[PDB]
This record gives sequence, structure tokens and C-alpha cells, in this order.
Amino acid sequence: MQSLNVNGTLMTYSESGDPHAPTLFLLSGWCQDHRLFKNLAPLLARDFHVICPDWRGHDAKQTDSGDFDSQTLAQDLLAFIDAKGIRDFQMVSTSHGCWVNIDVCEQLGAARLPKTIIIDWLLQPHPGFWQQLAEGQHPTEYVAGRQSFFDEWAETTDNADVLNHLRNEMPWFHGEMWQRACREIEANYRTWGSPLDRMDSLPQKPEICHIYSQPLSQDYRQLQLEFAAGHSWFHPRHIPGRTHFPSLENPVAVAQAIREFLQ
Repeated sequence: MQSLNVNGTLMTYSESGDPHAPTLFLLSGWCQDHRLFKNLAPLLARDFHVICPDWRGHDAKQTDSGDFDSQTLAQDLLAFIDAKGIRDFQMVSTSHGCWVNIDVCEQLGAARLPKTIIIDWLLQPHPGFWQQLAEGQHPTEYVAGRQSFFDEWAETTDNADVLNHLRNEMPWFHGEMWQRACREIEANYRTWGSPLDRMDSLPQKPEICHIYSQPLSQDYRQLQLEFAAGHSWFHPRHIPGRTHFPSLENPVAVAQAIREFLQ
């Protein structure tokens, strides 16, 4: 569908809603699509003008070109807002799409965009994770590293749509993307330490709302309640899912949270 191109290449993007309504971007993780938002978008099309873009290399044409930084993906989106002429807007990002989200909050004003949402971004790395990022980049067995996440991300769901996602969306992309993703995610943790440090180091902080079901850790749920008690620009919202994609597993819940935070 609709596909304005930016910077080095293109990204196909979907549009849903009244253009002259509050503009809201739905941004995926690596190796994901606008189809991540398939359940959530038609709901938000009532209130917002809703754009679900497809990252470099993630279009239906899975287009190559140079490898790239998590920082050029930012650049992509900045050449987007401008190219279409959009001064007022918000964004909601998934997983490691958030690194891009926060970059833009940092590149543009806080004044400019005073609020942002992130979904199921792992706020703190752990030994398991670092491994899977390595398994992930293995030229001959990147699949087993891909698969490792899936088993985890999926947990015990019967959820038709989440299952479909991790059988037909994500593993469909090329090994060369699965790998870039790992180098990149890996790179960001090494730079910032964690999403929490990343955020804590913005000079002017938006109100940030983290929607999330996973990791299924009571400690982790407690860690956010606690970060938030110390940092009032932070607003965790736990959806009780078993899955890594609350936008697929629990679209009614996510829509209501986006709705309420964003006004």
C-alpha cells in the first residue's frame, strides 16, 4: 500500500483515519511489520490519523541497500514527518523500535513532542538476553537464535494472531535482517547500558508510558513501579498477557491505554 520514500530508500506505509485528526505513528520492532498493528490500528482509526510504517528492508519488497544504524532508521522517520508536512504528532513503538522512538524525542524537541509510548521494551538486559543476541548473529545457525526468542516471546499462548505472527511475519524476513537486528540491538545496550539509562539521559524528558506484558517477572514489574516512584516522567502500564506483543494479544487493552495516555 501507500509508499513515500525517504533518505536512502523506501518504506511502504499504511494510513488509517482522518488525516486532519491527531497524527499517531505505529512503529514496529526489527523484523516486524505494519501487520504487527493489524488488531490495534483499526481501533485507533476512530480518534487518530494512524500511520503504520515499514522500516528499511521491511517493505513487502524486502529491499536491500547498505546495512544501517538504528540511528539512520530515526533519520528515515525524520525525513517522513517532513516529506508529508506533519508538525503535530505522537509515536508508539514496539520492542527495539523504541531506541528509534527515543532518538526522535531527542532529535526533535521535548517541547515539540511532549509524550511518547513504548511497548514491551526490555528495560534491563540480563544474561539470557545477551546470549540470544549472540546466537542471533551466527551466520550458519541464526535460526536457532531466532527460534530461541520465539519460544520465549510466545510463552503458552493459544493466540491465533501471535502464533501467526511468529510463523509468517517475522521468520519470513531474511537472515541478513535477523542478524543486523541483533548487531544493532546489541550495539544500543552497549552504548546506553539499558533503556532506563538511555531515557534518564535525555536533557528534557517527555512523559513516557511503557505498556508491556513480558518478561514474566514479578521482580521486573516491581522494578518499574519503583522507577516510576522516583521519576514522574515515567508511567508503566502492565497488561497481564503471557506474550511479548500486547498489540496482538490484547488490542482492546492497548488501545485504551494509548487513548488515555495520549490525551
